[PDB]
Amino acid sequence: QGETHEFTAEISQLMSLIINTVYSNKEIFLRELISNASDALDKIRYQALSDPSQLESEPELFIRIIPQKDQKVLEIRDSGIGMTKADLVNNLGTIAKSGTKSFMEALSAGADVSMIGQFGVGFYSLFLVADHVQVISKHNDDEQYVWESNAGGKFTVTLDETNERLGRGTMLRLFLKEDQLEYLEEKRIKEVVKKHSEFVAYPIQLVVTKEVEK
Ligand SMILES: Nc1ncnc2c1ncn2[C@@H]1O[C@H](COP(=O)(O)OP(=O)(O)O)[C@@H](O)[C@H]1O
Ligand SMILES: [Mg+2]
Ligand SMILES: [Mg+2]
Repeated sequence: QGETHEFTAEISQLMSLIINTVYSNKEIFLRELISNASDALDKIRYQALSDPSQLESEPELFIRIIPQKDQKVLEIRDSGIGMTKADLVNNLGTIAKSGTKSFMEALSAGADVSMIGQFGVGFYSLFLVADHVQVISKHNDDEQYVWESNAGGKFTVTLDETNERLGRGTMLRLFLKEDQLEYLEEKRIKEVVKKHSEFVAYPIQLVVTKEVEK
């Protein structure tokens, strides 16, 4: 119900750095988000090894990429463990993350932005290509929620009464920058996935919309 939270100073600082950088290899955002999806799938698989009923909320383990061309949105969905409301608030903005200042110091020293994941803040690489993001998430322990950020110093968390039910897992909705619309294209997405996400334990599904003609 429109709960507003403030990003910690260090994350606000990181977001500003990333959204404005002219780094040349922006495509690594997709590697980082697929890695987060894979990690979340690892966690529900771990739980399911001891308690198989944890999968009943969504029996299939998958990563799914859904371009929304008309909206200029790229969706990245997983059926991983998901995040409760408290997880969203805690894990995506309010708690000091170990590595945030270290990564910013590495950047000042010449580090390549692709190293962002090694510092535990790979999620924020999405701001290389998007200026607005929604994170829709459903954990077995909670209702479905939407976390939302406009790249500023605040984010919101709201009970989800407007998006498709996930069953279980997380969907990132990336509102792409106007010069980054190549990541809506089937050919481009395939290229980036095959280059940077060759070794993933779960199927990576690409949803493509084609007209029926002739
Ligand atoms: N798809 C997802 N499903 C579940 N949790 C996620 C997802 N993406 C991000 N998270 C949460 O956000 C945190 C921050 O992610 P990130 O900045 O990439 O750092 P790291 O992956 O190194 O923890 C993760 O540790 C996790 O708790
Ligand atoms: Mg990560
Ligand atoms: Mg549970």
